[PDB]
Amino acid sequence: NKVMCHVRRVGGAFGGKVLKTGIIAAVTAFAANKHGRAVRCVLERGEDML
Amino acid sequence: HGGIEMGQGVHTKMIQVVSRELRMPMSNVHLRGTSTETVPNANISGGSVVADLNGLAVKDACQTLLKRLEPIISKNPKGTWKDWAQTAFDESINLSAVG
Amino acid sequence: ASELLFYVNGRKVIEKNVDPETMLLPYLRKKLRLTGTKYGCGGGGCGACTVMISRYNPITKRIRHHPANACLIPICSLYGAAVTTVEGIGSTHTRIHPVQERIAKCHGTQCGFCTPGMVMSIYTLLRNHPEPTLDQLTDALGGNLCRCTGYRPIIDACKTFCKTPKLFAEEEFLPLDPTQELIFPPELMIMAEKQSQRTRVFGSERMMWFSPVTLKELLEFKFKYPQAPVIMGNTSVGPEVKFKGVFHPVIISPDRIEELSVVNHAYNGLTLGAGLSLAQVKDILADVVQKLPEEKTQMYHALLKHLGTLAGSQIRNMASLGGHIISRHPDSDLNPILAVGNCTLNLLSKEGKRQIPLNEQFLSKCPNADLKPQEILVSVNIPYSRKWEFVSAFRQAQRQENALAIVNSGMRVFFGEGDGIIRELCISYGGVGPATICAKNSCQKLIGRHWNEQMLDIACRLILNEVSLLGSAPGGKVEFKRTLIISFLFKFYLEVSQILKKMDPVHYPSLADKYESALEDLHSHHCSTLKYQNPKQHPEDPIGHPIMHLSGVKHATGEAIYCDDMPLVDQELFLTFVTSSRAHAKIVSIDLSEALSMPGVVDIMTAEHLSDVNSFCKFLATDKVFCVGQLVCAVLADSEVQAKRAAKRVKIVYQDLEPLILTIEESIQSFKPERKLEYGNVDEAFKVVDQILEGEIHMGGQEHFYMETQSMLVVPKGEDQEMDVYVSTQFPKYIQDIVASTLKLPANKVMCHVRRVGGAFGGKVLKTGIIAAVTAFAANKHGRAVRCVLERGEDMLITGGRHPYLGKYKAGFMNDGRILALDMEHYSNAGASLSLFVIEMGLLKMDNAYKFPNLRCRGWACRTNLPSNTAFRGFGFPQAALITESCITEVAAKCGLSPEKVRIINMYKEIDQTPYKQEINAKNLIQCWRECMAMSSYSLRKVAVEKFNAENYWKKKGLAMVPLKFPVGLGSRAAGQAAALVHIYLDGSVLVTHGGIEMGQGVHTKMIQVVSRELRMPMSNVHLRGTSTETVPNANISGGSVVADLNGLAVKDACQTLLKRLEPIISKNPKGTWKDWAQTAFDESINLSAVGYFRGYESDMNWEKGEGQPFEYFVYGAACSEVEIDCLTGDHKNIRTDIVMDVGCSINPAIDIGQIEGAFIQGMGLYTIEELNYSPQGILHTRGPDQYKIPAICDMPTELHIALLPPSQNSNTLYSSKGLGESGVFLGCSVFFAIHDAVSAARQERGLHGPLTLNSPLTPEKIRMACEDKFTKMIPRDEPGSYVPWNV
Amino acid sequence: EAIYCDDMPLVDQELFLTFVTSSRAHAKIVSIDLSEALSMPGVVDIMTAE
Ligand SMILES: Cc1cc2nc3c(=O)[nH]c(=O)nc-3n(C[C@H](O)[C@H](O)[C@H](O)COP(=O)(O)OP(=O)(O)OC[C@H]3O[C@@H](n4cnc5c(N)ncnc54)[C@H](O)[C@@H]3O)c2cc1C
Ligand SMILES: Nc1nc2c(c(=O)[nH]1)N[C@H]1C(S)=C(S)[C@@H](COP(=O)(O)O)O[C@H]1N2
Ligand SMILES: Nc1nc2c(c(=O)[nH]1)N[C@H]1C(S)=C(S)[C@@H](COP(=O)(O)O)O[C@H]1N2
Ligand code: MOS
Ligand code: MOS
Ligand code: FES
Ligand code: FES
Repeated sequence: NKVMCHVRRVGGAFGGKVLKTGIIAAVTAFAANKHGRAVRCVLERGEDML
Repeated sequence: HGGIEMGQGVHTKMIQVVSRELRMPMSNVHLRGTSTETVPNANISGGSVVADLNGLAVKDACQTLLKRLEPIISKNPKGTWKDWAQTAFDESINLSAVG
Repeated sequence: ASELLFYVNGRKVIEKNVDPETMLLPYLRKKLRLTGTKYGCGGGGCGACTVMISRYNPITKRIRHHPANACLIPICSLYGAAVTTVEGIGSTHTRIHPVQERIAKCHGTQCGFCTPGMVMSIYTLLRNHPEPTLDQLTDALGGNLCRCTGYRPIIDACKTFCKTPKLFAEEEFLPLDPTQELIFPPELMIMAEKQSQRTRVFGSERMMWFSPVTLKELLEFKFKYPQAPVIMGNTSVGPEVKFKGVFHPVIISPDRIEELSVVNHAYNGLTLGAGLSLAQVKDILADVVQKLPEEKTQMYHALLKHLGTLAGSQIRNMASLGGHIISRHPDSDLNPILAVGNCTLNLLSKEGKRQIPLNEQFLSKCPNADLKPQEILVSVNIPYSRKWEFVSAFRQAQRQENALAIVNSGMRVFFGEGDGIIRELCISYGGVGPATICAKNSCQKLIGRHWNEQMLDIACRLILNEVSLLGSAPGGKVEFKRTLIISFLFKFYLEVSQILKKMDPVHYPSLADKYESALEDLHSHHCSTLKYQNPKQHPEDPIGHPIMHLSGVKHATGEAIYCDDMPLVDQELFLTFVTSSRAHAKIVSIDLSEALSMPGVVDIMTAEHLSDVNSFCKFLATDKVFCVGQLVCAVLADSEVQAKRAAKRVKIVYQDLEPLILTIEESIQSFKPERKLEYGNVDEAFKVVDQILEGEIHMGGQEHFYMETQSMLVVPKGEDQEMDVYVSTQFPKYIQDIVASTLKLPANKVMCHVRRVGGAFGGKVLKTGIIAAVTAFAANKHGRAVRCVLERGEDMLITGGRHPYLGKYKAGFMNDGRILALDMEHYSNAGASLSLFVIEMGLLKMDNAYKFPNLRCRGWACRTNLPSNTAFRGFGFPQAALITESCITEVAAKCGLSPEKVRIINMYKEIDQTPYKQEINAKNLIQCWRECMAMSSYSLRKVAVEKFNAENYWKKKGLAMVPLKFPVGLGSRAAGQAAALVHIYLDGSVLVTHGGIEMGQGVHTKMIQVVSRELRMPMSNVHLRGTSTETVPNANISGGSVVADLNGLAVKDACQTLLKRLEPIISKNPKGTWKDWAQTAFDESINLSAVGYFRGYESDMNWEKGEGQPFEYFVYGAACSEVEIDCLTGDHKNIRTDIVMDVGCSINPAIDIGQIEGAFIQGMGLYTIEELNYSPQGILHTRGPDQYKIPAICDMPTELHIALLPPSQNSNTLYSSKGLGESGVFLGCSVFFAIHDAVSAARQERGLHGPLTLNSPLTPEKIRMACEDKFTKMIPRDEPGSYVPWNV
Repeated sequence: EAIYCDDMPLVDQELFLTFVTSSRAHAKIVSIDLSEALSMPGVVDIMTAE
């Protein structure tokens, strides 16, 4: 009840925006909470494929 | 609803459902997005069934809403949705429904 | 060149090329993102922006901590210092500080907006006095205002720091560890330990700021820039640049120069540094007074007296002595005392040392006695008093402290060894003209005379024409000021003709026995007790338990986000309004050309630019204005500063129109709809009565004075014209409507979101929506988020207040006081626009506790050229019920019976009928009256007050008791409908929301208590985020005393639905967690989301027949109040108040007792000290003694007892609870009628029978002028139409 | 005009997160040196599994 997830749209997914997305969100949210700051994580194509 | 728009047009289909079920133009319906705050415990948007299943849940809410209003609709069949909504409020009929 | 370096909450802050005009409050909030420190009023009055300032003294090796109001601190003054905000002392993500823990857990926060200020005042004092006395703590909070709590719970929190069935566990509060406090930043010690002589320079395009750090340099800068102000505390210069259009290109702001902070104990007296704070002067003189004998400490006593009341703790710690003297404010409390005391000023220039006397010419700013432009005040000499020299100072304001004087004085006499021939005499007054004036000519004529009443009568005459006021004098109150002038003269006569008696008993006469009480004045302690109920119920069920407000700690730590605390959204603009300055005028033209060209300005909208969307069901004035404060233009800019700058350059030319209607009587000269109730047959009843009586009472309005001003942020999404509206409002659905309408959009495109409101009391609805509509129009037009936050001055002008009322009555009664006939007329003042609903509720609730067998009741709303008034906590009842109590106490007078005998025999019986034919069980009305008579010990205290008044001529006491029937219910069933939405997530945790708004009344706390009971889970497992049209649609307004009742029923409804679905799962695994039940429900395809709905209480009123069932239930109560008045000054003191209250079964007695106290104090203010002064042109006065004053700690009754009548079941309402909230406001008039009683006792003894009608608010002016004496007869008076008055 | 996740405006004082990823397919992590990385402009924090 403390954490809400909001999604307007996704620019394609085809199954590849689930487990690994969540890991990155978890790590990102840990940082955000630790420093009391909004944190943004966007991957470049090379990193993304890897 | 719990479904996610990834480009497959799930949101377009749900408004088509709403438009049929409440008998109103698609221009009268709006959707903003998807949120755990509004619809809890939703399954993954996958398995070729996002529209199928969320369509059935949207239809379910619409029908519930139409059942509540049928007394008001029969008593004023040529009235707008604005009139039906207003008299429903004036008669203490709830205009929010989970599907 | 220079860099600004200071600390905030332990962290270093560096600003390079800093703008000198930056004030600390916006800097903290915007640049550092510390939003705990709030804006309340921006003049230093309220204390919402209170912070701690710390400095290391490098010579004395000591760290000094003082409180201050951040709104008035320019950041360039903070160089080398350490600021501490509320966030600095603790948080929920570190450790909470005990001050924060206790103010919250003692229920000392309601809306919470004042909490950070309260916390920082208490923190700062505990840092200086770790083991304090309550006196010191309540003195620290003299500067801190609160509109919700009534101060009692904040006082209780303070007591827990003093080594001297409850609502909180004191024993569980963790102790104040004085050694684990915040360390003063070491770098600032190291900087201080190396006295830089280099003078600091900060520049911008508009302003130069020099901080000289040596005396040499200060005089160097005072020569170059002779006309630059020397800023010390900025509590004189600051407030006048804010709202008197003053501007200084050059500022000089010296650091601690040692010669400016001298404390010399001379042989002849003492010399005090001009840079000492007023707080430090109060301490120096307190010590001197105790260390020296009491005829050399005569001046120092009079200064201490007036420093005790001067402003509050924050301003005293900021304001300097030199600043005070040089400011030369006409209402200055210290200058008239210094004037009379042979005080001299030590001036210093680049050319040399020089000494001038502090006399009338100096206070008049005659350049011969003034400082020359190139010199500065170093120190002032206050000499010791000689033997047979006596000094006295008096003052009268609107309340006892943190309020500017209407009139004050300093007076001195010298006799010189023995015989009572007066050899010197100085009499100085303030508030009686543009400067502090000394009656020197009168004083010359009195030299040689003896001290007795022969000289008083002549002295009074010959001052009353020397120190005269024109009837049109600014400040108003001319006949009151006239009286105070001679009344203070009388008090001085008495006072000093007693030290003479003391010192020389045989040669001087003793005072008359009924006169002594004139000398000692009225100065409090704050005691209270609270009775309520508390076996068969489960220990995990929270219903009935005094649960702390869910945000209570977040209030205390400043982590609660209010609308303006939301972060800056990318590229947001600010909107500010140009408002009408005329009451009824043609708008001939608007020139925007200068405004439009100025820095940052994006757009300026008039009514033309809104075209066909300038109204709803009009926003901006078109071609006429119908009151001052009406919206005219809207200025949109890149920043708030730029917006207000540009707004002040918009030129509007007007042409006044007739008639200019201001009063209710003027407004009675087309067609008004009437409202009427008739019971029995009043025309027949008038034939068979013993007596008939006509009368009337005017009643003033009331500003809402929510501590959070009007605030909103409108954010366009950028898709489909979607708007999100974050606004401090009581009615989101209405915001959604007016914004959507304005944008020509469907309602599904606009969503309104509200987390919390910092108080509202009805004043955050219609006018809020207009501003939101205009704001959203701009946002949409420019594709930008737009923020609109109002300053206090604009807010009071643009928003309305409570409706002022006129009551006329004809009462036919028996000689036993029973009222068989009653004809009644109500008139509300509506302002520019319609208000009829307020008349309707007035008439329905008019009866209050009494059965009028034959009754005609009629009302009319009256449009005037004043701001449009709105609904308020009470909704016509505080006005309507005051009319009927006035009518009672008049009938009581004509029967020779106490009003309380007349009340008790006109009351409803156990079973009885209302004027609108609703049946009532008034059993609890009787009990409330019985218990209040018992609890208060009314009968014994009645003779105590009669006894007192027989022995005291210049001080009277009074006592009164009033009953309460407050009916509750709305017009229709549909108005009472309510909805909620409940989710259970698969971990078992719950999210709930509903249509109700949290304004500080604790509605959200109560809903979680409901959820906790209904789903049988701890409150820690439930969460609520806020209120939104996106989650719960079509919700009604949060008002009518029923927000919790109705949304509670809807929350319960969702919970029960959810529990029904789960009962199969629960029976099959009864010892399972909610996580298990939720998970298996998901696994079995059972839905864990439910809408809850309550249809509304059945309700109706046929206004044609005058009959119906409008009300679902009635809150019953009674209240007793005792006061003592000063008949010479019109001052008063609330001694004691006793309140008994039928609440049914309280869902939360902490919250419900909080609402009783809050409502009571709000009503107390309405009826005594709250007063709005309008000019004959309809301009609101907002400056000097015309300042609007809500109740402070000094107004809270010395004793306060509150009982909750034992419950008795209401199957119809939520857990048999009664929605109080509005109820306690009317109980404030117990104070009104207690004062009314006291005035009558002075009028009976002196022999002035016949018509005594005192109007509300019962101000000190009204009290004094009612206590007629030789001084009231003596004053010179003016012809009605000969002059134009400052007010009325 | 369609807003995707990264199109959302900069929220006040937001930080950015980026990952260091493995360059070996199956290897022991003998050590991680963050001292140079931690000293560089703008860096707020570097989190490892510890
Ligand atoms: C909320 C509030 C409540 C108040 N209540 C009261 C009250 O109850 N009773 C009362 O009597 N007063 C009251 N005041 C007035 C207050 O006492 C004065 O504003 C204050 O004493 C001025 O001191 P300062 O250091 O702030 O002056 P500043 O504003 O710093 O300076 C004001 C003027 O003094 C000049 N000045 C200062 N020091 C020197 C010097 N050494 N040499 C030459 N010129 C100098 C400046 O150039 C400037 O023109 C109140 C003010 C506020 C804001
Ligand atoms: N444009 C677009 N089409 C798409 C996807 C997507 O990410 N983008 N995902 C596919 C996958 S993997 C699934 S499971 C389905 C899910 O949506 P549906 O059940 O409504 O077809 O959409 C398919 N079509
Ligand atoms: N602290 C606080 N208490 C308050 C208010 C407020 O704005 N702040 N408003 C009052 C008014 S005018 C009303 S109508 C009720 C509404 O809430 P309730 O019905 O839950 O009592 O709260 C009252 N108590
Ligand atoms: O079920 Mo699609 O995300 S493989
Ligand atoms: O019903 Mo309260 O907002 S007067
Ligand atoms: S005291 Fe600074 S906000 Fe009112
Ligand atoms: S809680 Fe103090 S102002 Fe509302």
